[PDB]
Amino acid sequence: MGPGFDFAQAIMKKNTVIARTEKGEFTMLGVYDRVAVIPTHASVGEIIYINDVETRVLDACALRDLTDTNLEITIVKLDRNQKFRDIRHFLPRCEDDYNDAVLSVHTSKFPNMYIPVGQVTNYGFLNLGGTPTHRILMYNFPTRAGQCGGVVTTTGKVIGIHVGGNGAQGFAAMLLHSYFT
Ligand SMILES: O=C(O)c1ccsc1
Repeated sequence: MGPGFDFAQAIMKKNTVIARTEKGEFTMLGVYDRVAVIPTHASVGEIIYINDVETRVLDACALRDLTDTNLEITIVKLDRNQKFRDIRHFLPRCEDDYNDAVLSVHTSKFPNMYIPVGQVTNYGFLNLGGTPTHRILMYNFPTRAGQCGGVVTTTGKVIGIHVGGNGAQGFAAMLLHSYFT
């Protein structure tokens, strides 16, 4: 509809795949080369399905901060015959708050879905499904099961991936440039 949705659509059409684990179907953001991200609660194993194709996982790392606190981001290197467009230059360098964000989801359940979530707060600490979690972003949108892994963008920045909600608010894990140097 406008320049928020334009940037969101470019990221979705080139830099997302559908990932399936034993824990469900997720939006998965490709960042550069064969490196992608997914919520840690997807429980990535040795094999994952990518767009319904059996794919070996070359490496997987569940990120934690230097206090040994969950960040809810798993970085995955996929045994795929093609690289992602490099979008590292759209990642923020620091923790921040944002205006006018879009949450974009692409799965079998929610194809080509874009949600204007509005203002995004640096919320910080969240007890997410019982697990203490840091670097959480919050938006005041009533997000639903099936949105996990959804990409949060502003015009020109890829800022986070959706990891949960409480029925009134949605929560994303921050993406930072330093995760992918
Ligand atoms: O390839 C691209 O840059 C693209 C795809 C959809 S909108 C922009």
